Amino acid sequence: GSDDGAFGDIWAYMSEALTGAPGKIIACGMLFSVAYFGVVKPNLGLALVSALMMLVMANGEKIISSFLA
Amino acid sequence: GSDDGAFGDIWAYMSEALTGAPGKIIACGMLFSVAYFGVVKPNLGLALVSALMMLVMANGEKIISSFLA
Amino acid sequence: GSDDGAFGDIWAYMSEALTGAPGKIIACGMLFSVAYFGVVKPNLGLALVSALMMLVMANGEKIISSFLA
Amino acid sequence: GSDDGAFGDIWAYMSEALTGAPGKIIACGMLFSVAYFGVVKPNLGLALVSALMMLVMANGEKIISSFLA
Amino acid sequence: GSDDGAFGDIWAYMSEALTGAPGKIIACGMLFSVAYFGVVKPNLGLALVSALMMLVMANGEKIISSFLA
Amino acid sequence: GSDDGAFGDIWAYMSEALTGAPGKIIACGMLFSVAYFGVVKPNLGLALVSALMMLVMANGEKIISSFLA
Amino acid sequence: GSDDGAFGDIWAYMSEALTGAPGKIIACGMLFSVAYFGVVKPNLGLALVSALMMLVMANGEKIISSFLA
Amino acid sequence: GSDDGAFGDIWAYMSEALTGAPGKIIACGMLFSVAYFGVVKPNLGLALVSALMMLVMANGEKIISSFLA
Amino acid sequence: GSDDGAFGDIWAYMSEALTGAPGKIIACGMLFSVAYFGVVKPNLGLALVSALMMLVMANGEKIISSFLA
Amino acid sequence: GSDDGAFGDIWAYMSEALTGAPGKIIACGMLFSVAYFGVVKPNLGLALVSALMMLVMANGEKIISSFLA
Amino acid sequence: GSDDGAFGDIWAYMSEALTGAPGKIIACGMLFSVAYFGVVKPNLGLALVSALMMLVMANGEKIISSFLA
Amino acid sequence: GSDDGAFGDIWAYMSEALTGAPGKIIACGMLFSVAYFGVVKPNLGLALVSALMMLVMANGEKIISSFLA
Amino acid sequence: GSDDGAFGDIWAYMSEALTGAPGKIIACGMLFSVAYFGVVKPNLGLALVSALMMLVMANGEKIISSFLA
Amino acid sequence: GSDDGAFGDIWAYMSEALTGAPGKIIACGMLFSVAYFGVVKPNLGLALVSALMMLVMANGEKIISSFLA
Amino acid sequence: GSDDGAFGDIWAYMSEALTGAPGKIIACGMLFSVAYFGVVKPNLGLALVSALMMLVMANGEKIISSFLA
Amino acid sequence: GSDDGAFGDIWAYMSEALTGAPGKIIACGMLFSVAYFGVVKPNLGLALVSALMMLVMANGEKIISSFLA
Amino acid sequence: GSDDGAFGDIWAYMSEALTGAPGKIIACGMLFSVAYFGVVKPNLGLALVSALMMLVMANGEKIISSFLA
Amino acid sequence: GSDDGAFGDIWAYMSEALTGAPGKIIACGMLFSVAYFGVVKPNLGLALVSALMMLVMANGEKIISSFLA
Amino acid sequence: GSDDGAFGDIWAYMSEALTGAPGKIIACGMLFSVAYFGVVKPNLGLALVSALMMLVMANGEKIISSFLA
Amino acid sequence: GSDDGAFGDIWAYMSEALTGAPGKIIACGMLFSVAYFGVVKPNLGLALVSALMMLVMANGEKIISSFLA
Ligand SMILES: CCCCCCCCCCCCCCCC(=O)OC[C@H](COP(=O)(O)OC[C@@H](O)CO)OC(=O)CCCCCCCCCCCCCCC
Ligand SMILES: CCCCCCCCCCCCCCCC(=O)OC[C@H](COP(=O)(O)OC[C@@H](O)CO)OC(=O)CCCCCCCCCCCCCCC
Ligand SMILES: CCCCCCCCCCCCCCCC(=O)OC[C@H](COP(=O)(O)OC[C@@H](O)CO)OC(=O)CCCCCCCCCCCCCCC
Ligand SMILES: CCCCCCCCCCCCCCCC(=O)OC[C@H](COP(=O)(O)OC[C@@H](O)CO)OC(=O)CCCCCCCCCCCCCCC
Ligand SMILES: CCCCCCCCCCCCCCCC(=O)OC[C@H](COP(=O)(O)OC[C@@H](O)CO)OC(=O)CCCCCCCCCCCCCCC
Ligand SMILES: CCCCCCCCCCCCCCCC(=O)OC[C@H](COP(=O)(O)OC[C@@H](O)CO)OC(=O)CCCCCCCCCCCCCCC
Ligand SMILES: CCCCCCCCCCCCCCCC(=O)OC[C@H](COP(=O)(O)OC[C@@H](O)CO)OC(=O)CCCCCCCCCCCCCCC
Ligand SMILES: CCCCCCCCCCCCCCCC(=O)OC[C@H](COP(=O)(O)OC[C@@H](O)CO)OC(=O)CCCCCCCCCCCCCCC
Ligand SMILES: CCCCCCCCCCCCCCCC(=O)OC[C@H](COP(=O)(O)OC[C@@H](O)CO)OC(=O)CCCCCCCCCCCCCCC
Ligand SMILES: CCCCCCCCCCCCCCCC(=O)OC[C@H](COP(=O)(O)OC[C@@H](O)CO)OC(=O)CCCCCCCCCCCCCCC
Ligand SMILES: CCCCCCCCCCCCCCCC(=O)OC[C@H](COP(=O)(O)OC[C@@H](O)CO)OC(=O)CCCCCCCCCCCCCCC
Ligand SMILES: CCCCCCCCCCCCCCCC(=O)OC[C@H](COP(=O)(O)OC[C@@H](O)CO)OC(=O)CCCCCCCCCCCCCCC
Ligand SMILES: CCCCCCCCCCCCCCCC(=O)OC[C@H](COP(=O)(O)OC[C@@H](O)CO)OC(=O)CCCCCCCCCCCCCCC
Repeated sequence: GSDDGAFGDIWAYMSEALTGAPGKIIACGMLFSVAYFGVVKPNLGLALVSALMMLVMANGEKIISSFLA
Repeated sequence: GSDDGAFGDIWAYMSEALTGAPGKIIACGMLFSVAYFGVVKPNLGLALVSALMMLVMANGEKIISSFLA
Repeated sequence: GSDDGAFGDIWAYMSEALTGAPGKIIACGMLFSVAYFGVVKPNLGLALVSALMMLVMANGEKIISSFLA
Repeated sequence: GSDDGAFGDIWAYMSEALTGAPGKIIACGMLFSVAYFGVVKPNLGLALVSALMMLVMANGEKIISSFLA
Repeated sequence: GSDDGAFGDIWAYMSEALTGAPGKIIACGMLFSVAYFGVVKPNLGLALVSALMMLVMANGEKIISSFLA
Repeated sequence: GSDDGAFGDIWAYMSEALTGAPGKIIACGMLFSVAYFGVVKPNLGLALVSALMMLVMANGEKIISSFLA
Repeated sequence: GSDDGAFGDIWAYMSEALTGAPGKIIACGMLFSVAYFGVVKPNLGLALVSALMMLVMANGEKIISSFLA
Repeated sequence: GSDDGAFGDIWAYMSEALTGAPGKIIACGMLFSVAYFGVVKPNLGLALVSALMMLVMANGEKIISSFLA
Repeated sequence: GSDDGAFGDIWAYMSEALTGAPGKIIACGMLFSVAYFGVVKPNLGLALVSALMMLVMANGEKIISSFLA
Repeated sequence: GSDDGAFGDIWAYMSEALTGAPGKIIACGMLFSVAYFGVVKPNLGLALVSALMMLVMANGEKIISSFLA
Repeated sequence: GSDDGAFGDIWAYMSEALTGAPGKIIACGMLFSVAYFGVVKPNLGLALVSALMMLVMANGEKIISSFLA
Repeated sequence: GSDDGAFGDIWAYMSEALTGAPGKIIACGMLFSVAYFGVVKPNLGLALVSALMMLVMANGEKIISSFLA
Repeated sequence: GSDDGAFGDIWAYMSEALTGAPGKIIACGMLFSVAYFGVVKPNLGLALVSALMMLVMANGEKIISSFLA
Repeated sequence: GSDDGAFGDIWAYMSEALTGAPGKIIACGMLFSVAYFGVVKPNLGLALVSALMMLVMANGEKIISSFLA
Repeated sequence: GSDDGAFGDIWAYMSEALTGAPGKIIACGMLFSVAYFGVVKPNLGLALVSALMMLVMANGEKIISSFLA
Repeated sequence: GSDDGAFGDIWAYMSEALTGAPGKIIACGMLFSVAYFGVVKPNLGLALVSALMMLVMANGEKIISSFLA
Repeated sequence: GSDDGAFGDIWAYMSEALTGAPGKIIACGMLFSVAYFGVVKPNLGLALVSALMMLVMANGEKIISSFLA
Repeated sequence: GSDDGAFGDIWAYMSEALTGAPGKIIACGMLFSVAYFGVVKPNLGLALVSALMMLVMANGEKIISSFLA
Repeated sequence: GSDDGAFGDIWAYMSEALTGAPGKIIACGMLFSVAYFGVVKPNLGLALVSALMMLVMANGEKIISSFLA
Repeated sequence: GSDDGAFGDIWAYMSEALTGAPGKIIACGMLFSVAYFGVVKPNLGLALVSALMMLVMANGEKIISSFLA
């Protein structure tokens, strides 16, 4: 596909925000949820799953660009 | 079918935008939704389904052209 | 029925446009809707239903000609 | 009733046009409407109802002739 | 009443035309309207009502003769 | 009530058509709807309700004659 | 009130037709509507309401005579 | 009831299409839905219910003919 | 039933696609789901159920043809 | 069945991804889960079951192709 | 209240039909629903509730007469 | 207020009919609706609400007379 | 304002009829409507609103006299 | 109550069908469900409950007749 | 009860399929489940319970016929 | 509060029916539910809770009168 | 409380049925459940609890009458 | 605010009826609902919530007067 | 703005009635609605929202005067 | 209690089946379980407990009749 056009700026902002401030805010919310739900039932596997989801988010732009040429 | 005509330009723009900037914006929205809904209930299967839907989108033009000759 | 007459050209244009540029535009809109509504609730069954509807559209001329002789 | 008279030609043209070019144009419009309204809410039952209405149209001449002798 | 007189021929022509060519033309117009209005909102009940009205038309002469002796 | 009169033929045709060709067409439409809506949500209770409604239709003439003497 | 007079015959015909051929035709139309609208949404309560309305029609003459002495 | 009349052809086409091409298309859609919904939650009971509904469809003509004489 | 008609091509495409590319895609999705849900709770019985459902899909055309003659 | 068609590319990508990068990611997640759940309750049988599931995944394409011709 | 009047016959028919043929039909429908919904989830408590509702129906006339003098 | 006047007879008839034949007919319709809607979803609370509404109807004359002196 | 004059008698009759026979007839109609609409959807809140409206009607003369001196 | 009337035939058919072909079909569906749900979790108590429900169905006519005189 | 009627063929097919191919498929699924769940926890009592359930299935037709005359 | 007024009779009937026939019917339904749900899972604590709820019902009038003066 | 009224017959039937045929049926179901669940895990304490629950049922009328005066 | 005026009587009646006969009727309905919904699922917490709501109702006049001076 | 003028008296009356008798009547209606809708679904949050709305009403004059100088 | 009524036949069948064929089947299942569980851990006390439970079953009718008069 083409990264430019009328919607090039919107796509660019979304791609940078995936690993930018909004993505970091979502990751921090994930860490907060993992810590909070571990008060009654301590489960560190959710931390591993959250780290995997951050890894997926960091590669979201590459995945989208590879699927949508 | 015929790709040209009075509506040839509209169809061409839609076909390029399917894998272009609007399609990439929709894919980024999918990734954002997957990350956000994983804050409380981490589910990486939704990431696989989203990747499958991006794969479907990348082949949307071929599917439409094959069905509608 | 008879394919010719005073309205033969209008019917011919409609039949070609069913699988032509307007039909392809409608199919692309279907794919866009499937991708967009899958952002919050990923549902790939709607993709199958859309493909079935494109298959119905590709056979619309034959169906109309068979019903209306 | 009698198929001939001063209005025999008008009735003949209407009867042939029911399954002719105008009837086929209306059927194609039905298919276009079914495809278009299925973009947001895919509903293939409307396709079945449209096919039933084409079947009714194909038998319109027989029905009218049977009711009006 | 009496079927003959100065207006016997006019009444005779009207009675035959009720189920004749003009009545059949009106019935065909009813079928065309049912098909056309079903493009956007498919409603096969209007077909049943139209068939009932053709049935009423086929019995119009008997009804008029029974009411007006 | 009286089954004859100016409207005796219309009532007779309606009574025979209740269990005749139009009634059978409506019953077949009921079966088609039951089969179609069972694609996504299989529900065989609707088949029982449809059979009950066909049973009601088969007794419609008797019910109308008993209520309207 | 008085059942006779200049309009005695019209009132008599209306009273007999309430439970006669026209009333039976209206009841058959009610049954047809109940069957038809039950194709997509099977609802047998409408059958009960229709039977109640036929019961009201069968007692229409008595009600009118009691209210209008 | 009577299988013939003005609507004899429509009823005949509906009866053959119940077990014909449209009925087979609906059955194939049922199988596709059963396979698709079994991706996340494998449930082979829905296959049995679908087979029962195909069995009901195969006997739809007999049921309608028995109920509506 | 009859495999041909106005909807013969749609039924043919559906029957081939049941064991064709779309059916294989659904089967691959089943395998992916079995593998993914086995990360936390390894259950190889779901693999057996998925294989049984693929076996059912491979025989879907025969089942539909036997039920709907 | 046929490996080609409008959905040939999607099926091809799914088949390669079953033993490709996504399949390897799922297998690595299986190994991570086996290691993590063995911290408190060391169970090496889950490792054997995970290896069996990887063996099933490696043969998923052959199984799907054999079941769906 | 008074059981007679212009609406005495309608009320009488309704009161007898509460425990008559229509009431028995509704009770049989209740039993059919209890049996059908017990295929997947056998629940005999619904049978007890249905029997209680039949008991309420059998006393409906007395309740209505006591409340409405 | 005053119970007499030009509209004294109409008000008297309405007051007696509230607990008379029309009120009893409405109560019987309430019982029929409660029984019918309990076929699929047995709910005896609606019976209690209906009994409360009959109790309200039995006291309607007193309430109206107290509010409107 | 002044209660007397050329229109003093009309205003007096209207004021007495607000809580007199016509007002009571309207209140009875309100109760009948509440009972009737509660057959299918039992809603006793409408009874409370109707009682409030009767309370408003009982104070209509005082309100009108206070606003219009 | 009375077994005859306008709805006598419908009630008769329902009563015979309770223990007739439809009742036997529902019982066979119960047995099929008991066998199917016993594949993973063998529970023969559901067979006893199903037999009890068939016993209830066999006595449904007597129960309805006793409750509704 | 009566084995014939409009639903005689459906009941006949269900009765033969109880001990026919679908019943044998369910029994084979039972044996597969018994073998599979015995990999980790060998329990041959489940085999006895499965054999008892096959014995119940073989007598399902007799039980249903005895309960529902 | 005041026990009298336009709604004094309705409140009186409700207060007596709380410990009267309807309250006793609800208590008997509670006992029936306790007995029925104890067939599979015998739990006599529900009997104690039901007795406590009957005790609450017996004191409902006093509680309502104390709260609402 | 009062044992009579509009709901006196319903309460009477419920009270007799508590220790009558339905109560005995529930007790027999309790004994059947005790015997069945004792096949794998023989527990005669459940028999004692069931006997206690039958004793509670036999005194249900007295308990309800004492609590609800 | 001011308690008097054109609407002083309506407000006075509403304030007394909040803790008067209508308020007591609503409280009795609350108790009836608590008792009825406790037949299947005994929950005495709803009784506490209902008592709290009666306490709120008893203080409704004071709350309204304090908020609206 | 200016509080005086031709419409000064109307505005003054509206401002006093906001917290006067009509405002108190509306607040009492709010409390009645909260109590009534809590019969089936007890929800004390609606009481808090109603109290907040009374607080808003008490400050309506100040808000309007501040916005409209 | 009373052994007769609407549920007299169901209770009679249950009472005879307690010591009839179903009771004997349950007893045989008890003996089979005792024999099977004695393969690894021979325990003849379970045989004594099973015999005691058969003795309880043989007296179930007398116990139920004595408790429920
Ligand atoms: C150029 C490409 C080929 C055409 C593709 C599209 C064809 C249009 C059908 C899809 C639109 C569906 C959604 C519409 C959205 C919509 O709301 O439409 C509104 C518009 C008005 O229809 P009705 O009068 O049914 O509507 C009443 C209200 O709904 C008004 O909104 O519908 C139509 O005009 C479409 C039906 C025309 C179909 C009949 C055409 C054949 C008749 C003429 C034959 C020639 C006469 C020659 C005389 C010389
Ligand atoms: C030929 C086969 C036998 C007829 C089968 C079908 C009968 C039609 C009933 C089913 C249609 C239901 C769904 C309709 C769908 C629908 O929307 O219909 C619309 C149409 C208009 O009805 P309304 O005026 O109630 O509608 C107002 C709006 O709803 C307009 O849409 O309804 C009718 O005409 C049906 C009622 C006729 C029933 C009364 C017939 C008896 C009166 C005439 C007696 C003879 C007079 C003789 C004078 C000489
Ligand atoms: C191209 C490949 C071959 C097609 C493969 C897939 C076929 C689709 C079935 C699987 C989808 C299941 C999951 C869907 C997910 C889903 O939620 O679907 C929603 C959509 C709407 O169905 P309903 O109206 O039952 O849904 C009501 C609500 O559930 C809306 O969500 O379902 C369908 O359209 C599928 C049924 C079509 C099956 C009937 C088709 C035959 C009728 C047309 C025959 C031709 C008419 C010709 C007229 C000219
Ligand atoms: C790019 C890498 C290759 C893809 C790898 C992953 C494939 C996805 C399967 C694993 C996900 C399993 C766990 C999901 C977690 C999950 O909860 O999923 C939820 C989502 C919704 O499924 P249902 O509608 O069954 O769910 C209803 C509720 O459960 C909603 O949560 O499931 C799917 O969409 C997966 C099934 C798609 C499988 C069918 C795909 C083939 C149909 C489309 C064929 C093409 C149509 C073309 C039209 C033009
Ligand atoms: C950053 C370090 C490298 C990652 C290390 C850890 C990887 C995580 C595995 C260990 C966690 C095990 C204990 C978890 C504790 C736990 O309870 O987890 C719960 C969570 C939800 O899983 P299920 O849906 O099976 O759970 C249903 C219920 O159990 C919910 O609790 O499990 C997972 O998400 C782990 C499986 C992901 C494994 C599949 C990953 C590959 C799919 C995505 C591939 C990319 C898609 C790209 C799309 C663009
Ligand atoms: C032919 C064989 C004998 C019939 C056997 C089956 C009878 C049907 C009962 C079992 C279905 C249960 C599962 C349904 C599945 C289901 O969801 O049904 C939906 C359908 C609609 O019912 P509701 O309006 O309660 O439903 C509202 C929503 O739930 C819509 O889904 O239910 C009924 O129609 C069944 C109740 C009819 C029972 C009353 C019949 C007596 C009234 C008519 C008497 C004659 C009137 C004559 C007028 C002239
Ligand atoms: C004979 C038995 C005793 C009567 C029992 C029933 C009374 C009717 C109330 C229940 C019907 C409710 C459901 C209706 C269904 C319905 O849709 O009705 C429609 C009809 C029209 O009312 P609206 O003009 O409010 O309706 C506008 C649109 O909704 C049209 O549909 O409503 C009325 O006429 C009922 C109100 C009359 C109530 C006022 C009567 C007192 C005024 C006359 C006093 C005497 C004047 C004497 C002048 C000389
Ligand atoms: C072709 C082979 C012979 C059929 C074998 C299998 C029969 C099916 C029973 C086993 C499935 C059990 C596991 C299902 C898994 C499951 O979840 O099913 C879901 C589906 C929906 O049932 P419900 O409405 O009880 O479900 C509500 C929710 O649970 C939805 O999931 O259940 C049925 O349809 C089965 C009951 C049909 C049994 C009644 C059939 C007789 C009624 C029709 C008689 C003819 C009417 C003719 C009208 C013209
Ligand atoms: C290809 C090789 C041959 C197949 C070998 C394996 C067969 C599967 C049995 C072993 C799995 C046992 C462990 C499963 C692990 C497991 O948890 O399974 C879960 C899955 C769902 O079963 P239920 O609905 O009982 O489960 C409810 C919950 O337990 C969900 O987990 O069980 C089945 O689907 C197996 C039963 C199918 C057996 C009936 C098959 C016959 C019905 C279809 C006949 C054809 C219909 C045709 C319609 C056109
Ligand atoms: C004929 C023999 C004597 C009756 C014996 C059995 C009585 C029924 C109680 C046992 C069933 C328990 C297991 C049910 C299984 C079950 O799930 O039931 C479901 C059904 C619905 O109750 P809910 O609305 O609490 O349920 C909401 C959801 O749980 C729906 O499932 O429960 C009832 O109807 C039983 C409560 C009625 C008890 C109150 C009756 C008194 C009110 C009527 C008084 C007369 C009003 C007259 C108006 C004119
Ligand atoms: C005759 C025996 C004494 C009555 C005993 C039973 C009383 C009813 C309470 C128990 C039913 C609970 C389960 C219901 C099951 C149920 O779903 O009910 C549905 C029905 C509708 O209530 P809602 O509007 O809250 O429901 C909205 C949706 O839930 C609709 O389903 O609820 C009521 O009508 C009960 C509340 C009435 C309580 C307020 C009565 C006082 C207001 C009237 C005062 C007199 C006005 C006089 C004006 C002139
Ligand atoms: C008549 C003899 C004197 C009563 C003796 C027995 C008292 C009951 C306590 C023992 C039962 C324990 C085993 C139960 C077995 C059991 O499973 O119970 C289930 C039932 C439901 O409780 P939960 O909501 O905690 O249960 C949630 C799930 O566990 C449902 O099973 O528990 C209760 O209702 C008992 C608690 C009531 C205790 C609070 C009562 C005081 C509140 C009401 C005060 C009056 C309000 C008046 C409003 C107007
Ligand atoms: C009269 C004796 C003193 C009261 C004692 C009991 C107080 C109630 C608390 C215990 C019940 C706990 C178990 C309940 C069982 C239960 O399931 O309750 C259900 C009910 C609904 O609560 P939710 O909306 O959280 O529930 C949503 C779903 O769970 C519905 O079931 O809970 C409440 O209403 C209790 C919370 C009220 C607590 C807040 C009260 C303060 C707000 C009002 C302040 C005044 C407003 C004035 C406006 C003018």
